[PDB]
Amino acid sequence: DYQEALLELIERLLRKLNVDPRDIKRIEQQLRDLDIYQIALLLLIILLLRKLNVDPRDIKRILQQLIDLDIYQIALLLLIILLLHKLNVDPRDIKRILQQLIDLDIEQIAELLLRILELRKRNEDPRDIKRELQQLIDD
Repeated sequence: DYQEALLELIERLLRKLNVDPRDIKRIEQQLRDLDIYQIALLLLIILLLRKLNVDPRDIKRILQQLIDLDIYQIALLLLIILLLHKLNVDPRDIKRILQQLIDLDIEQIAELLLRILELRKRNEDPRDIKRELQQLIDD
């Protein structure tokens, strides 16, 4: 069962992040209702936040918000935060940006990702890409 295997990796990561076991149980229960694409993408986002040294309680809170999104939203968010890390955006800023993106609808997120990619292709400076993304989010 590939879903169960992926769920066990998530449970292991949450334990290594000192997430309260009571919260792990409630999270695991919610994850068991998602499809395998959502579960795998959520695993990746956890791995990325862990790589950025995001505080465990913040990872837990962010995960709980992401569990309510569909595969398309979760995937596009992963790509955005991967690009922001590549551009050396401070993890504290990536965290705050991710919290804002979660409330946006899928069309806006897809448009933002395209915009970031367009600007990268145009050789725009990392700080300019961050500032423009932050401005488009506030809009």
